Amino acid sequence: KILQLTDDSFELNVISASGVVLVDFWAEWCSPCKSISPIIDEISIEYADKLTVGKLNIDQNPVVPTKYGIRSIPTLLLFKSGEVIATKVGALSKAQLREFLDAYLK
Repeated sequence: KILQLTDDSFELNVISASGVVLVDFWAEWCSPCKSISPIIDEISIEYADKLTVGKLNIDQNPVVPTKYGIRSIPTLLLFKSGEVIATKVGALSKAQLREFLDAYLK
């Protein structure tokens, strides 16, 4: 239930979207990125009715990370409509991700 984003598809699927979208900026060489990957998937199924989860590999797609000034990974950007409403940099537990989303959805 995860949306694999690219530089070419990002504006179509995140900016132009009216709903809420969680974007996970990640890379294979980043071990914290891999550590939260099963958590992101669980959240995608868990919060499926509430938002859309998407991942963007910054090695393959550097332009969107550059445009938003992403310094480290993993960085989680919470979009509502086309704008960013909240940010979380660094690895996090499932409990912390739950609390983060609930704060802006529930």
